[PDB]
Amino acid sequence: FVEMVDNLRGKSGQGYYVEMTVGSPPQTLNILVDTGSSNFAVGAAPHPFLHRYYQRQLSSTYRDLRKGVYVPYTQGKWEGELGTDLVSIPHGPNVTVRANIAAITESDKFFINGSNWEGILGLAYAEIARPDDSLEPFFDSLVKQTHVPNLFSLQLCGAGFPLNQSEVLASVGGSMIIGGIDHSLYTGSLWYTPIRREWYYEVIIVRVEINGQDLKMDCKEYNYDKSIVDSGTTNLRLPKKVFEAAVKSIKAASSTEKFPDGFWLGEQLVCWQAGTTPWNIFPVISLYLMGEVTNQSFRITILPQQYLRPVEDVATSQDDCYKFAISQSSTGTVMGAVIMEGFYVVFDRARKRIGFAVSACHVHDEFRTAAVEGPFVTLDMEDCGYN
Ligand SMILES: COc1ccc(-c2nsc(C)c2C(=O)NC(=N)NCc2cc(Cl)c(N)c(Cl)c2)cc1
Repeated sequence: FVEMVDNLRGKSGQGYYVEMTVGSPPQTLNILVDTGSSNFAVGAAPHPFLHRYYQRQLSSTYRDLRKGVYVPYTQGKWEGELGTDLVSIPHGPNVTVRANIAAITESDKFFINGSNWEGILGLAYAEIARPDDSLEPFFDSLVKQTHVPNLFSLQLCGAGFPLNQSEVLASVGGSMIIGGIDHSLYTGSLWYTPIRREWYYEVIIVRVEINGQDLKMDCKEYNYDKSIVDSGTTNLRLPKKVFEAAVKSIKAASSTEKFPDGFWLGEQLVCWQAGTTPWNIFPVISLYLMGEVTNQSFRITILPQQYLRPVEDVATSQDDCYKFAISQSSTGTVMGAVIMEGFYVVFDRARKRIGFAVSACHVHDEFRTAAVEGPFVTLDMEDCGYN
């Protein structure tokens, strides 16, 4: 799948995007890859943060669905006008499909300054598409209209250090393989967790460790009210109760150095003299996921190189600075970009499962590596799910 290798650009904090064209003649747009929503939507009107937008009046193949759509979130929102048009992915499978497009006409805190994407590709299932599950998501259209296998896989590559405007534009941000698995993007084995329900990409976490120490919470808490793999979220987001126990435990493990409470709230950055980030003082985090074989689980291990997100210093000095990329969630566990950066992630929609393997581009040190390991004999995993 050489054509699709290196087709992504971007970073954790502003999202990873892929190049796409919409309309006739093809209008090129950069589109945020998002496994946590289900709408294909693009800027269709001038905006302070958009360099280009979809111009329906200039597409001969544009079709107006004569229907509005409103898509709100906690952090931002957009509203637009539904329609269909021809879509291709230049560095994807060699195909053109007719798919639904939401032409965005108003937005609040959706388009991020300097992110370089002009639209969003919701890769989740119909159930959570707006306005209703009737609006066929892009990937479903793709599978129906072509011979592309019902499968895609993501390696998001964090740099491990800040990237300026010029550098993020020039760097490879990773790969989205549409229709397959590329073996060069990972090392070791692929372990699969079942997709519990086809709405978000929902999984079940059965156990959490901080430096091997069991958080010893009741299973159900880790997936209250859900647990999802979410491309378009920056942080690892943890439910209120899990977040507090996690932070208490990370604070204890890193006790030899003290940090402002604003750091632990994900607000304030911490800096160290160039090259002196004390990675070793921070614990690894292990998340155990339900396996495919009954009574069997496996674990994914992330390093502080994952949960500490590189941000450029306030006065741009030589210092290495980071934000704590774990936040409180009021709507379940979100395995965001920072987690996904550790792993090659296979969204096997055909076999209703999600694959994890150690990423060939994950940031580590010489003493410690990210890990995907198993199996473990775990019981009653089914009732860690919320209902
Ligand atoms: C910053 O604080 C946050 C607060 C809540 C949740 C969150 N909790 S659960 C779940 C499924 C989500 C989720 O929305 N994931 C996703 N890709 N949403 C779409 C989207 C992408 C962008 Cl780039 C923008 N600007 C906007 Cl507004 C929406 C995520 C982040």
